[PDB]
Amino acid sequence: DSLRPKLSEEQQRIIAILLDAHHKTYDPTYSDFCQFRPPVRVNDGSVTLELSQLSMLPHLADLVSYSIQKVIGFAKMIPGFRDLTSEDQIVLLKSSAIEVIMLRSNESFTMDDMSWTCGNQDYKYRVSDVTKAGFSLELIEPLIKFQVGLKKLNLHEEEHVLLMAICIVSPDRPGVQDAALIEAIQDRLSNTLQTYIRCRHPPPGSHLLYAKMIQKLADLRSLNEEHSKQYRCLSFQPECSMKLTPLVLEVFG
Ligand SMILES: C=C1C[C@H](C[C@H](C)[C@H]2CC[C@H]3/C(=C/C=C4/C[C@@H](O)C[C@H](O)C4=C)CCC[C@]23C)OC1=O
Repeated sequence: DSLRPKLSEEQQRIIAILLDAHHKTYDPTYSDFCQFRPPVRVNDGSVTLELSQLSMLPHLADLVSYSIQKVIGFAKMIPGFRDLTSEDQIVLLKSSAIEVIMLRSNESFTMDDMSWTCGNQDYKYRVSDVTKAGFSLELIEPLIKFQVGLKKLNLHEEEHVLLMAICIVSPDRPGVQDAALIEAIQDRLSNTLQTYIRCRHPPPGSHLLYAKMIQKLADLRSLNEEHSKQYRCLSFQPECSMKLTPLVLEVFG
């Protein structure tokens, strides 16, 4: 019964535009990473110790910051995103930033050892490194769970970039002015994704794939909510702002 329409010239161009945007903002080699403040890993195996020193915070905070910059770059390249007001663009970016960081980090995350591998031993990030940055298991364990669930979806790069686009352009963000326009753009992307899936993804990973992708966006809200609680606690630590960046402070604070 179900129709499988072809991708329109506009939909074809949109996937092209997005893929191109991603390749310009995601370094698959991770060759900027050494320019960050060096990672420090102390003896831990204690939340008191974690907050006392916060050895991994300056590095991961630099990574997060770096990523946010790339997300901003990426969002500005989304078809229609430039049509929104500067005020709206900022709101959408700030409230999706952390979600899209988690979302994009999937390219680096490996099921081999349940870590984020960005080359080396220095740039292999485990749960223990994220605790060393002052974040509790209440956020991390379900992040890994989300990361794994997303890996087993086996998304095409075409699907992966369209999802990052849909994440950003969400009309149900707190603070949006022109929610009608944002929804209009999101719809154009959703339909491209729904079309792409139906006529470009082979079974048995094709059936019910869109519904699972929308669900991952709901999990991303939970994590966003959790990150907010944990960043707030983290901020209360004295001389912590210096371990962050002017951009991470503004976007998350
Ligand atoms: C300073 C932090 C750390 C924390 C970030 C959280 C816990 C997660 C989300 C994505 C994770 C990671 C992402 C890894 C990368 C590397 C590469 O894939 C680029 C991508 O943008 C990215 C962030 C690995 C460590 C913990 C991160 C930063 O929030 C903060 O404010």
